Amino acid sequence: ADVIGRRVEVNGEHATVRFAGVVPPVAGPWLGVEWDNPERGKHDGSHEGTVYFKCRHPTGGSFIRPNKVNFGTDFLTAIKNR
Repeated sequence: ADVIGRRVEVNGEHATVRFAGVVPPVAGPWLGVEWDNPERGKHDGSHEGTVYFKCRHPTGGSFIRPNKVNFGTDFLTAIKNR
């Protein structure tokens, strides 16, 4: 529940999480995202009628597996790595 509202970076593009749960028909864990660029998206958020999360674009939202999402580091670690 606390994961909602956090920004992540996938494929170099920034996105925001809006739903964390099961997204049928494909079982398994899933984390909905909202790509800033709607050109990369595919749907508004719903799928097969089940409305999981809404967005401000008819084609700006997808689902990514947990391991395929990077939340990022903080300031000190970033400065150290740079």
